[PDB]
Parts: sequence; C-alpha cells; structure tokens
Amino acid sequence: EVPLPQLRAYTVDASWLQPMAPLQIADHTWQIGTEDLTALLVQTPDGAVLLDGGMPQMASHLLDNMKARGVTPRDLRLILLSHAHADHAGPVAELKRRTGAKVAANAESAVLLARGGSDDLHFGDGITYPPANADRIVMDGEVITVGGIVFTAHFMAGHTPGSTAWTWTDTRNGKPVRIAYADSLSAPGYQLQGNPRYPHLIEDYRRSFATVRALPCDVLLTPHPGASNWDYAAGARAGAKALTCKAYADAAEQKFDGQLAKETAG
Repeated sequence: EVPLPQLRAYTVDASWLQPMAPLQIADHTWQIGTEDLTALLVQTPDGAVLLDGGMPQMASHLLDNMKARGVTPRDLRLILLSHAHADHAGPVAELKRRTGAKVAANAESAVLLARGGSDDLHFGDGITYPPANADRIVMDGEVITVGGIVFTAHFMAGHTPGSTAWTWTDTRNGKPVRIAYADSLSAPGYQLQGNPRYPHLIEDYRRSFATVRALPCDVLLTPHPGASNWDYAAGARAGAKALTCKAYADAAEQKFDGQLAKETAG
C-alpha cells in the first residue's frame, strides 16, 4: 500500500549452521562449532576457554560439545573473540547466562559487543545480536593465562576496529605447536577510501597484514575455516591444506589492493 519493509533476519549458508562433533587440533585444542564457523575449546587442568561461538543460535550445540569433552558449565571460565560480529560472537550473552564464563576483550570489541553489533561502521543495524558485557578489557600484547595455556592478544584492526589475533602454544606428540587464531583480513563491501567512520582504515589493514605475517604460527586457524584452507568436514585431513600466516596475509593484501582498484573504478 506500501508498508515499510519487514526486518530481515541475518540468514546464512547452511554449512555455517551445520553441527559437527569436536575435531581435535592439538592436545588441549578442539574445534567445537559448526562445518563453516570456528569455535575453539581449549581445555586445561584449571578450566576451559572458548574462542568465538559463531552464530546466536549455536549456544546449545557448543554446550553439548563441551559436555562431550568433559567440560561442564562451571568449567568454562573465559570467552575470547576474534571480532564482535553476529556470526562469531552471536551466542556470547546466552553462554554467559548458562555458564560461569567471563568475557575478555579489547575496548573496541567490548563496545561493539555491548551494543549487540548495532551501529556497525559498515553494516549499520543489519547484523544485530544479543548484547553482552565484557568482564575484562585487554590491551595489545596483553597475556591471559588459563591452566598454563598463555593467550597473547595481537590487535589487527580492519575487519573490525577491535579485530584480534589470539596466539598460544599447545603440544602434539610432546612437541610445541604455536597456534594462531587470526581474524579475517577481508573488507567485504566496505568503503575503504575516505570512509568518514574509519578514516585510517587503509593504514590499519596494512599494519594488520604485517602483524599477521609475523605471528608465531605453526598452525593458522580463522573464524571462517575456508579463509585459511581448513576443511572441518575432512576428518584426519581437516588441517592438511591450511595456509601459513604468511600466505594468508599475502593473499589478503593482494585481494585488498584489487579491491582498492575496483573501488576507485566503481
């Protein structure tokens, strides 16, 4: 007649929502999210840590996978985030309600999370989710230790202002494995140049490529597995084709330079 449009739900490919059983990455580190969204459980003798949770509706699944690992609601001490978008921080508020988990995040991720991803720099209110409060604010290079796994925050602003790569050392076969869980280094449909909401976007992405390429990185994981050539459905070969941090960063930078060119053209 004509009415305003209905609200549109943030709808995603089915594989993003497909449950999987825990997939072991190293002695204490498991993928427990879906086939196409990363949620890392790190289990220690002094509690559990979750890095990302995926979409809002994944909370019960994650909890089931935690129980399958021996991790009870009280055992979950800490939630860490790559970035505070709906598709990776979605279930955080619910998890905080159903577990003993406390969130540690940088100021940028905390503010975005506290607004449930509303007023996004690029997407406006198209990707909102339940808001949650951070319990601890972390600085660049700050370390959080849980049961002798030491997580180091490496800011890598761009994809979001508060994007973070979290690094830690696990073991396999008695040998150290230096794991890097790096955020996306894409800029999907973003205005890169002269963006009033993010004036130094380009400078930040460039620094973030250099940050990521230099990470301690025997194994790279990304919030979307595909971005690092992981295949979570491939069992014993899941991680076989995984990129190095160096390769992941080079690819991201070459794509960004091509995106700049297209933006100037468009």
